[PDB]
Amino acid sequence: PKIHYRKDYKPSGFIINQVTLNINIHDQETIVRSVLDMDISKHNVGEDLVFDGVGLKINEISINNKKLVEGEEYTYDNEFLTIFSKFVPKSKFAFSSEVIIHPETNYALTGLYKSKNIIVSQCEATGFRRITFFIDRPDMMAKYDVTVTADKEKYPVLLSNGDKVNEFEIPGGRHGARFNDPPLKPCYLFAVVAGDLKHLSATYITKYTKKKVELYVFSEEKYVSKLQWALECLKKSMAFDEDYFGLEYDLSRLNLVAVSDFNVGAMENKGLNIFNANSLLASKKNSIDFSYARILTVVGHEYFHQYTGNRVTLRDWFQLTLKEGLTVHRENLFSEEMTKTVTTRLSHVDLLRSVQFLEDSSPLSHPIRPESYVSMENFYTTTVYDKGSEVMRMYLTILGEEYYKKGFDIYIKKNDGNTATCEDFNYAMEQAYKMKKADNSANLNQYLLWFSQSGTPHVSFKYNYDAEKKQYSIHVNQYTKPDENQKEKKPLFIPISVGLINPENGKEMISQTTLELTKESDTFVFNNIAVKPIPSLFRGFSAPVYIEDQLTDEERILLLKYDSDAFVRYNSCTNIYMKQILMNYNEFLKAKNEKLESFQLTPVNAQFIDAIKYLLEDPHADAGFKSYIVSLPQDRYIINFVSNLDTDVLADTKEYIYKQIGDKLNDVYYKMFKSLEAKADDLTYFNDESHVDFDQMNMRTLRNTLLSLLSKAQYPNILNEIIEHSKSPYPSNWLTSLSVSAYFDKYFELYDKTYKLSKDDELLLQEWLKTVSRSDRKDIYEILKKLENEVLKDSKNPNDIRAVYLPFTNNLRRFHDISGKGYKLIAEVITKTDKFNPMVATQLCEPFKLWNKLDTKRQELMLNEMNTMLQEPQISNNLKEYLLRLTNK
Ligand SMILES: Cn1cc(-c2ccc([C@H](NC(=O)OC(C)(C)C)C(=O)NO)cc2)cn1
Ligand SMILES: [Mg+2]
Ligand SMILES: [Mg+2]
Ligand SMILES: [Mg+2]
Ligand SMILES: [Zn+2]
Repeated sequence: PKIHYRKDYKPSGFIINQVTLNINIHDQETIVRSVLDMDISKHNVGEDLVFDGVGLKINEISINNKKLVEGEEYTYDNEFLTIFSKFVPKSKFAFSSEVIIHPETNYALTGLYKSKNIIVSQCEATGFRRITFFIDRPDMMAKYDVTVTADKEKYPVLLSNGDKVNEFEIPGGRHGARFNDPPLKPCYLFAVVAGDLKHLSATYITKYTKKKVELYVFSEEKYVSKLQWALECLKKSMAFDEDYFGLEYDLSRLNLVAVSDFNVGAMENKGLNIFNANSLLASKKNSIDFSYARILTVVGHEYFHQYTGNRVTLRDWFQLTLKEGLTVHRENLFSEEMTKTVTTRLSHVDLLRSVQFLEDSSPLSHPIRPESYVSMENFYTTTVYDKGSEVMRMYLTILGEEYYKKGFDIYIKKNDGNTATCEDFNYAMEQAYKMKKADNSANLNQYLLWFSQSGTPHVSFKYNYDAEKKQYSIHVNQYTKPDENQKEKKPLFIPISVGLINPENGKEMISQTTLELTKESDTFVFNNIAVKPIPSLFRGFSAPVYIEDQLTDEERILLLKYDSDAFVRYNSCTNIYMKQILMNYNEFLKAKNEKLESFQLTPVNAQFIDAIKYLLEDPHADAGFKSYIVSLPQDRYIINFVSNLDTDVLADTKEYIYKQIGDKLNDVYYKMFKSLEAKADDLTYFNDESHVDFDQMNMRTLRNTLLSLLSKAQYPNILNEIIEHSKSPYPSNWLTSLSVSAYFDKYFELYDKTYKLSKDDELLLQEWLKTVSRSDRKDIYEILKKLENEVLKDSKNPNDIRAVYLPFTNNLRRFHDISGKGYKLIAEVITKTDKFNPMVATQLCEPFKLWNKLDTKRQELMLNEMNTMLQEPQISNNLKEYLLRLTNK
């Protein structure tokens, strides 16, 4: 297993100037002819000419039209094509080849493959070598001239990068199209699509140069009515890059294409973005509400890549976060501006501190710029993407909007033609930092540690107030736990956005202030502080850290009620919950360990319950925020704070706390569930696909959250509400009616009803599958086997497999059944899946990521299944590398 190291970067001894492709698609084979116009680079030392080429069937290879012969002048081992140095020309030469590939049996969805009746490619990161021979790495920039031919009736629509410059008929009912794309690009941005595609279409006129851009969004004919929101999102994305960043689109046309089989959300191929159908297609009649933010995010994300990834490119894959962290950051800014809801930022923080913090304290922990890799497919992590985005976001926090924009423009204008590194970005930001602080002596060299140092920093606080001198102090400490990447962790540059709240009237006591913590500890003093404040810390979640606020629950309640920052309010609530959870967990644990016949539990703080009631009953308060405060912290957030977590005890803890709050607030919950109905389920714009109301969707989120709480509590006659809910036109509602009915005898009735409503829309059915999968059912194992037999069967669609199994793995009580049968079941699915799609198999390993955090029995049960998986003779490199790292081998 070959390991690549970041320090080892060296430019190729070769240059590829021009790629000329002929891709001839037939029913049981695809013929790929390729001419590579090549040169010798200044780094050449007479080495062999080695191409990447995986799974290719060689018909012929040539140099300067001279056929090469195997054994004599080259060798091929299904991974690398080696041409011996003695036969490699010393100046400009032409390499050509003709290979056969088979998209129709390519179930790994990398390279060229068939998704239903669409031929489609995926080349990032190392998929282009599955189509034809290449020096498959992102610093090999080339021009592309691409011809695609296929049966006209099956594949009337032909797409590749660049301009279509010819369309022609071919004897035998075939046709071809030629695409020339003169600007240089890396091969991972190559793409091709062939199929019977239907489209929606628009023309966008850019803001400053008034260029006309044709916008096309494509799908299979059956779902062409689900394309409208996507097109609106694209328009919105283009406008935002123009308005915030002053950046216009540079090409004549942009195509978005949906396919049913895709490993991830989407891909930014130049002028030809290709999407998982679940991240491009929606209609109000057969999509749940989440689809609308999801499409907005993914369309936005792939668009913003056009600058941050496509015009400014990567030197090498270790720079991945430079395009991914930065593009997520740009999409985050976009989505916050489009949704105008505070829950947008809250949801990203919620995801970071659950999923990414878990990864960062796991054996898989890595910095956002790793030092090494084996399988590129394992590089695309929540650390690289989401912590990466928080690192990119901190620059904006430190600089402010004006200087951030100056810095970002410096970066783009300087690197627009070229490859870049994380250092280049920091450099540009630093120029802004110098200008802001007004001395060319200022620097951000310490900031680079955010790229190289792994692990989550912990930031803790102590406070002092002198009533007489009106002087307030915030003493701050930072610490990162040592791990395998650094034995000695260094202090980071941590920006701490803060406010000081007067507890007497709830007013701000100081202007907007960002503390720059650059040492292991510092003391920040404020004068003329009239009364003892309550500190509002890390507003907006201004750094990706564990916040230890050392506030009392009384102070936290006051913040939750009166602070101006959504995140600090939400975090104060989170912290109140965590204190309660840790306390009750230990009480339950001791009773279990000591086998107590009787014992006490600490009740939920009554003033906290009162504050929840106050906020819920405030007609001016935000509905999305409300749904957060009545929900306990995610299980994967909690587990960061507990050693040897017994999942049963945590489940009992959660139950107790939920029942405590419900015994006080259920009438309030019910009252609101009823009063929110009119606005939440307003059908006025149900048949307008361009009308999306994020506040209204948050109102539904709150209703469905309250209905869940009321159903679990068996609130009097709530089943009537559930039945009526099942008749709602909104899938978010009638699928919720299914899951909350889990606690009633009408479950399988609503199961059948909702299945009937879902079965004829591919994506909707997948949402139905998720809903069944996450149903709080005691017979959930039996239910899953029914899904397997009647619906999922032997589907190789990653959407189908992920829908059936992943939501179930978040069933705390059942997935973690002490028999280990949950672990056994998923490991079976991973091994099964690994046979045809290693990337998705590794995705299905997600629940195992916390294995060494659980109680000793469950650790052992998970380790046994991982070792069993590792012993499979046919295990992919992808899965083996992942499980080896995860199990500390
Ligand atoms: C075979 N292979 C595919 C990949 C890969 C992984 C992630 C994406 C990411 N896809 C994705 O939908 O990301 C969102 C949800 C928008 C943040 C990506 O960066 N798209 O631009 C794109 C491609 C690596 N190897
Ligand atoms: Mg405009
Ligand atoms: Mg070591
Ligand atoms: Mg299907
Ligand atoms: Zn991306």
